[PDB]
Amino acid sequence: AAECTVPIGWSEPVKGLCKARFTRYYCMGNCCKVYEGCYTGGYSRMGECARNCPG
Repeated sequence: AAECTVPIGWSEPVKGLCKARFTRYYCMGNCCKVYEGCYTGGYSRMGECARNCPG
């Protein structure tokens, strides 16, 4: 398993209570982590997150 672990001092995104499902990609220090639900913040695409997250 190579996945993206939320680092020390970082938080999970806070899910909204909206009735929409979005897919968002958050830079968790050094890797991008994907969340689906009423999430905002982060990036809309994997490529955008990857280009803005240490590699």
